[PDB]
Amino acid sequence: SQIGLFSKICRVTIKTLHYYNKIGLLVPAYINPDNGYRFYTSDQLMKFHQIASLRQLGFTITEIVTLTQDENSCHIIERRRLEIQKQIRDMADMLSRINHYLQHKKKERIMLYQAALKEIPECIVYSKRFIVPDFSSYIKLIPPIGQEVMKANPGLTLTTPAYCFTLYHDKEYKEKNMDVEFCEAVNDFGKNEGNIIFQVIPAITAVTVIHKGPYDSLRNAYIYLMQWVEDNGYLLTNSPRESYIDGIWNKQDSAEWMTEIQFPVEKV
DNA sequence: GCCTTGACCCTCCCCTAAGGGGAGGGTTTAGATTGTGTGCAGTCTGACGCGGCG
DNA sequence: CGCCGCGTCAGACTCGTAGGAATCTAAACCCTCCCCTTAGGGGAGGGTCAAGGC
Ligand code: 118
Repeated sequence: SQIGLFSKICRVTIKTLHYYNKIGLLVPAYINPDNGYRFYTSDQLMKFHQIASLRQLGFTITEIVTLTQDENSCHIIERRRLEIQKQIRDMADMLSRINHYLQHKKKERIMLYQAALKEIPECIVYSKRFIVPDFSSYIKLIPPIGQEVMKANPGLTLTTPAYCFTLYHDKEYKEKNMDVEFCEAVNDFGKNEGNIIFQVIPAITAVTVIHKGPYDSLRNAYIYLMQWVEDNGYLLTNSPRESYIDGIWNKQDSAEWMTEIQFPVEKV
């Protein structure tokens, strides 16, 4: 049986048989020496059936080679099974994210706020945890901290890139009684003089949105991130962070400012 | 200023999985078939070499 | 060997623009080889950017 007849018996392409002969998965029963013509046999079909049976389970080709040439490989079927359930979990996550994306696109004609899930590494910060009378007043006590720390900690170099964020320890929304905590990432440890203390913040997987524009429409992004959290079955594991990437310090226009809100979450 | 130094940065080339697509090359093919197929040309005049007759 | 008619070969003005020539024609197989596909990774080779050190 030539390769054209075998490809019609097997209902597979000829190039598939060429590839399987090249890699050594399915070798023809007899190859004509002068022409090169591959000839196949029923005993090759009995093996192509096994190849197809394994390949329909999503096994990679090299896994199929290992399974059919070397027996007692029950660890490879377990690896493929665990990977299949992991991919199923990831696929359910992706499905929820794309359903949410369509309900939002069908909600507002322009999408102002995309949501991205990113992992934040561990870091060394100096932090001051304090009760703030108003969000407008929160901005006032930060530049005092910025000069005082550089005067009190000489040669202290902030990391690059600059991770300067806020920990919202409030489990509910309020305007005037915010128990907030100002953090700023630094390269190495230091002295803990004053109300400013040093600490490490654990690496977290967090869903983040970057808000461009003034600080009054941030409630939109928070409700959106909360909406994302309720829609996609995540649970808030830690306090939300507020990372100030660009602001009045690089650019004078207040509507081009940008900050990224991070929601530490786990899928539950 | 001349000279190193460590960190960055660029393009370019090759690699990934499982074949698809195509180019460019071989091979045979068993009713019987058995000799091509066009023109075209109104030149003249020298001049040379040769079959054939004497 | 000597001469006569026959076969053959070689020559024949310079400017612009138009300006070529146009028919006829396997198919089904197989092979190898080369490039292609994600979304980038890895490395070689070669440049470049601020630090300073004398
Ligand atoms: C210590 C030192 C600098 C800043 Sb800022 C800032 C950030 C958020 C809100 C208000 C101010 C900063 C600069 C670069 C990158 C990230 C943050 C800052 C710097 C100069 C002038 C005004 C503000 C804060 C603390």
